[PDB]
Amino acid sequence: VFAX
Repeated sequence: VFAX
């Protein structure tokens, strides 16, 4: 995932 990308988170941020």
